[PDB]
Amino acid sequence: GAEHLLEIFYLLLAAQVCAFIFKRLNQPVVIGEVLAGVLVGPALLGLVHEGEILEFLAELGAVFLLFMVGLETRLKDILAVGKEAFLVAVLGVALPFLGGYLYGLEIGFETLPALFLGTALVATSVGITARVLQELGVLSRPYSRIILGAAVIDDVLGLIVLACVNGVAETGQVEVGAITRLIVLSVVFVGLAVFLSTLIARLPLERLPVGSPLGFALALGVGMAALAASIGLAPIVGAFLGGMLLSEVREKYRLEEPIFAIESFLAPIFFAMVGVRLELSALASPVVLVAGTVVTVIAILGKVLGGFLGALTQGVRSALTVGCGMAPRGEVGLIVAALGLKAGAVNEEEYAIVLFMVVFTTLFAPFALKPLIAWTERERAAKE
Amino acid sequence: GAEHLLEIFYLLLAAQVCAFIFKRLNQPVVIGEVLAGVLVGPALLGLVHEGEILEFLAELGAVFLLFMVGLETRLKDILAVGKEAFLVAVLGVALPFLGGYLYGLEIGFETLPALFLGTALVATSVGITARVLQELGVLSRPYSRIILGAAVIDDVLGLIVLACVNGVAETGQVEVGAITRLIVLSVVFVGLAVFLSTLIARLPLERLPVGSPLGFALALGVGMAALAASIGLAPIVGAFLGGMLLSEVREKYRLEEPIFAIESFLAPIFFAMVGVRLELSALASPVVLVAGTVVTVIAILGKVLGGFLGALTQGVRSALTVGCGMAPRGEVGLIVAALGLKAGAVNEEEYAIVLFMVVFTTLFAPFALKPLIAWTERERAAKE
Ligand SMILES: CCCCCC/C=C/CCCCCC(=O)OC[C@H](O)CO
Ligand SMILES: CCCCCC/C=C/CCCCCC(=O)OC[C@H](O)CO
Ligand SMILES: CCCCCC/C=C/CCCCCC(=O)OC[C@H](O)CO
Ligand SMILES: CCCCCC/C=C/CCCCCC(=O)OC[C@H](O)CO
Ligand SMILES: CCCCCC/C=C/CCCCCC(=O)OC[C@H](O)CO
Ligand SMILES: CCCCCC/C=C/CCCCCC(=O)OC[C@H](O)CO
Ligand SMILES: CCCCCC/C=C/CCCCCC(=O)OC[C@H](O)CO
Ligand SMILES: CCCCCC/C=C/CCCCCC(=O)OC[C@H](O)CO
Ligand SMILES: CCCCCC/C=C\CCCCCC(=O)OC[C@H](O)CO
Ligand SMILES: CCCCCC/C=C\CCCCCC(=O)OC[C@H](O)CO
Ligand SMILES: CCCCCC/C=C\CCCCCC(=O)OC[C@H](O)CO
Ligand SMILES: CCCCCC/C=C\CCCCCC(=O)OC[C@H](O)CO
Ligand SMILES: CCCCCC/C=C\CCCCCC(=O)OC[C@H](O)CO
Ligand SMILES: CCCCCC/C=C\CCCCCC(=O)OC[C@H](O)CO
Repeated sequence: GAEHLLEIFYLLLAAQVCAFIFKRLNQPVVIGEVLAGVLVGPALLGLVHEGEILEFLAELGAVFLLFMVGLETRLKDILAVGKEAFLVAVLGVALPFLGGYLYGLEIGFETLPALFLGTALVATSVGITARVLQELGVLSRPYSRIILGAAVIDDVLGLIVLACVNGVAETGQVEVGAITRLIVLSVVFVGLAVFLSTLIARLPLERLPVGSPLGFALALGVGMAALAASIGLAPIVGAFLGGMLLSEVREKYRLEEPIFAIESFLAPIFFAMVGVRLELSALASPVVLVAGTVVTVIAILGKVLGGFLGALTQGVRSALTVGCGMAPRGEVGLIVAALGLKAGAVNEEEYAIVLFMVVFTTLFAPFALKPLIAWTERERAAKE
Repeated sequence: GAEHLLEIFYLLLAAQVCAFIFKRLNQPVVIGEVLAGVLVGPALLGLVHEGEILEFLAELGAVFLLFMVGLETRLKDILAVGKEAFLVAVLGVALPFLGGYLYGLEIGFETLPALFLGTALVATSVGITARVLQELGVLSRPYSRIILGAAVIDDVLGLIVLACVNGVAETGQVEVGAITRLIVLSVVFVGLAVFLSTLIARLPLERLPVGSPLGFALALGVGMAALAASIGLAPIVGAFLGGMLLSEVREKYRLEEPIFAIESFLAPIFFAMVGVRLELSALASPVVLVAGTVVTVIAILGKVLGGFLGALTQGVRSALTVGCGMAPRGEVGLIVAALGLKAGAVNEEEYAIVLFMVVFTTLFAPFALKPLIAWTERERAAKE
């Protein structure tokens, strides 16, 4: 009760101050919110700790981030760059996987350990990227729409990979029955959202038995995140689709301001909890810094190349910007590593290498993405 | 993760539909939100269960309800009816306590069991009352301001009583050292809020190192709820004070719409969880319905009389309206009963009698308060 209310106060207070600090320094505001969590968490002040309640609030924040981002995104404008989104997603899976596997072989790993290394680099965690895009007011640009589209397909691809790795870790074989169930559920869910995108215009919510348009919008957004999560997709993918279902009507029922209000409250908790979780090891382990630095470079270059090649139609600046946006990694990578520990294919030093990579690809993305965006925008202006 | 996201969806969905239903029936919308929780909870559909995460979200909703209510309330307008707020609060403690104790003696209870019965009737839980006042747009009226003021003092009085009952249940004696620590912390907290009410005008938040006015407002609101809770006061008392600190500046930094957005999201979860918790016993126990009905009548009449006598300066209609608003009971009553079980002063049938009273005073208040308000407003109009 009171404990958890104090914790939230310390997070919001710290995140408000560090946001102000990073604004005044013209650095990415979202990195301030992460630092805030580091400061109040167990690494230093010890006022906030890992817990179930805070982590669920963190999850709601991410959901309302991408729910808000969906609101500002026409589906049709995603479809306009669908072929690029798709390419960016598949190459962003293949290339980091290949580089990770070949590097594994290079450093004496056996076959299965090498495959696990490669698969741990495959999934994008687009939350911090979407926050930056929103922060800089470029959600409507083509590199932004390619990123968001690629993130959705990358999450389907990520779940396929997760399902296969789960099966191998448990049964030792590829569980195609399980894989296909999840592909089916996924493409049906996504494809059905594209169809339900229509009913929102073709039926006004006067005749709908709800307390308010907003109340309807909130139930829909959370429900879509909920349905995504029950399939095994990330909740932020459902939230994003949920937002896009409502984008059409966002002005009419004045949805942007209240949903942005709620994001303003919870999304800082999301990024602050990233900080709270940061384990400032390994300094004791020496091989973790060498292989972990190289794996991080490979993880980043794989995504940066995927974006570059798949989005090259928009130019080198936009395409590298797309690539950087896909670089941050997250939970799916850690889970794969952990399932690898259960399968005997991964050791604790390999785990820490993946953890190291997850942390620094996450911190990397905003620092590269802010100036890359400015660089892309400068070019647009010079071409008039 | 996914489980809890599904649960929230079911609550919001049900609460949105039942809100619509109670609006179309001209019944209190907040009772719809409670019914919603009953329907989706274990009593029927079983889609939602009691849990830590949901209960903390419920708590945040109540906080943002009273935080919003504070925003619409000038401290000066509370002070204008301070003498009535104070009287209403003390009589609303004394009278239900006396009636409960004398009725206890009447039905064969011993001394200590009788005192515990009386003390269980003492505390107001103003959440559902404040929701109704807000719903009907009468937060500025004098009966509303007396209710809110009386609720704050009633929470201090409630904590005194709780602290004494805690001591008796543990040590068998009145722990005056503990009582006075808490009175000191309480009046200092409240009194200090009245002083900090000034600094908000006398210092603009340009020079403040925060990401945004809203972000500052959110940290302040939660922090005040947090500080209240750490003292042992209800978080909604801190939230209410937090809101009042910002009322002055609500228009200038446009705080009303975003804080209302957040209330719209979480407050329905609060009142829906009330429903989820409802245990539709006792039907098997026959004495619970007879003594529980009488205790509920006594609990209501005690508060209704306290409001009537302490607010009589506003007229019979406003004063009865004040009295009804103070009638709903809650957690402090159940805790007292439970501490009574530990002290040997309370039995399970007495507990169920208190539980019965908590439930029906809570459901009672909106049904009486809506027409009483209309009745008071009709009188104002007829006097012109
Ligand atoms: C229109 C807004 C969307 C509201 C969502 C409605 C609730 C449905 C969820 C039922 C339970 C999970 C659904 C599901 O697809 O299951 C797939 C797993 O593999 C097994 O649970
Ligand atoms: C054609 C219209 C232009 C593109 C769409 C418009 C986007 C609107 C959203 C404003 C968000 C800017 C501030 C922000 O990112 O806040 C992030 C969290 O709330 C935490 O503070
Ligand atoms: C239930 C156990 C904890 C789950 C949280 C997983 C993260 C742990 C490691 C430190 C932070 C790494 C960056 C990161 O995870 O960000 C990804 C976004 O938060 C998706 O939730
Ligand atoms: C949005 C990128 C377009 C910039 C065009 C080329 C160079 C000019 C200035 C860019 C500097 C980065 C923008 C920035 O600081 O973000 C605003 C904080 O989030 C709000 O405090
Ligand atoms: C201006 C907004 C208010 C922010 C609140 C700042 C944080 C302070 C809390 C420290 C721990 C509890 C404080 C306290 O009064 O203790 C009383 C108990 O009896 C013992 O914890
Ligand atoms: C002088 C100004 C008049 C008095 C103060 C104005 C009050 C403004 C708040 C509007 C609230 C009405 C709707 C409502 O109660 O919603 C409750 C939850 O959000 C759940 O839906
Ligand atoms: C931690 C254990 C559960 C705590 C919740 C206490 C309520 C239980 C009984 C059923 C509902 C009675 C009405 C009621 O409690 O409302 C009071 C407002 O919710 C204050 O939180
Ligand atoms: C606010 C009380 C002033 C009423 C004056 C005397 C009689 C006229 C009509 C009162 C009926 C109750 C008001 C009401 O239904 O509330 C509005 C829903 O909350 C919004 O759907
Ligand atoms: C009828 C709606 C029930 C609520 C949940 C949504 C619908 C289906 C739930 C899970 C049933 C199995 C999924 C499926 O269709 O694919 C089966 C694989 O391809 C066999 O390997
Ligand atoms: C490269 C192109 C990518 C396209 C991916 C296509 C995936 C499959 C489509 C799913 C269509 C619905 C199937 C269905 O309703 O149920 C399938 C039975 O029940 C499983 O046994
Ligand atoms: C099947 C058992 C019957 C009991 C209730 C369950 C069935 C459906 C939900 C009732 C919801 C009531 C509001 C409603 O849907 O009507 C709204 C108008 O279209 C607009 O006036
Ligand atoms: C200096 C600020 C520390 C942070 C928390 C706020 C201040 C005081 C914390 C608890 C100290 C005891 C409370 C008190 O002053 O009263 C003592 C009884 O009257 C003795 O029975
Ligand atoms: C009927 C009138 C009601 C007035 C209630 C007055 C309660 C007490 C005032 C508290 C003033 C601050 C005292 C303080 O700072 O510390 C007190 C030492 O440390 C305790 O040993
Ligand atoms: C004591 C150790 C020093 C390290 C930092 C801790 C001390 C204070 C907090 C720093 C907050 C930075 C922003 C700030 O407060 O300045 C805001 C201007 O008044 C407006 O320009």
